[PDB]
Amino acid sequence: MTEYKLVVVGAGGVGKSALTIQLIQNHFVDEYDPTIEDSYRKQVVIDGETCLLDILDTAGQEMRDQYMRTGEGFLCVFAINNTKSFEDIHQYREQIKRVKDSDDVPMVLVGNKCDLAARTVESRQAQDLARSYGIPYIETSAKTRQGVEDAFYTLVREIRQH
Ligand SMILES: Nc1nc2c(ncn2[C@@H]2O[C@H](COP(=O)(O)OP(=O)(O)NP(=O)(O)O)[C@@H](O)[C@H]2O)c(=O)[nH]1
Ligand SMILES: [Mg+2]
Repeated sequence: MTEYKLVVVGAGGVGKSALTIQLIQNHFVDEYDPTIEDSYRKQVVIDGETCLLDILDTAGQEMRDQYMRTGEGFLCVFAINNTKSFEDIHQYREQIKRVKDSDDVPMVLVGNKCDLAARTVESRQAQDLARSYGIPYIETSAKTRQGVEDAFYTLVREIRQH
């Protein structure tokens, strides 16, 4: 069946793992557990198509080129309460473009932790950025599960149209 190789990237502690686990195991992980590199394979049906989501959950800690080269689509995540994580996004996109020799790579910008009230990054800020990249912007919360499937499925549809 069709396999979609997705890679979740972004600064440390933004919730890359929490988002993935919610999608796969349907539960919110609320504990300190820094990732080195984990992969999740799940059979799913998206828009009537039977497919295998091969998800690579990466480390935020400063091996990148290797996984960016084989990835078909990327979920670039930042936390809406961490301005630095938002600014780091540029670095990730640039590295992905460089590795894939492409100006356009299936990508989705994800603003996570939208359940928190202490927001420091305005949605409009992220939307403008997303628009300049030419990619979708989706706000999520691994805690409430809002936008989770949305983020992942949109990335799949983006790969389908590339
Ligand atoms: N309130 C709230 N907390 C969240 C959300 N997503 C993740 N967190 C919390 O943020 C912390 C870090 O999440 P984690 O998934 O481990 O982040 P990471 O980006 O995967 N970290 P690392 O890059 O080191 O691997 C955890 O305490 C987790 O519960 C969210 O949507 N809302
Ligand atoms: Mg992690």
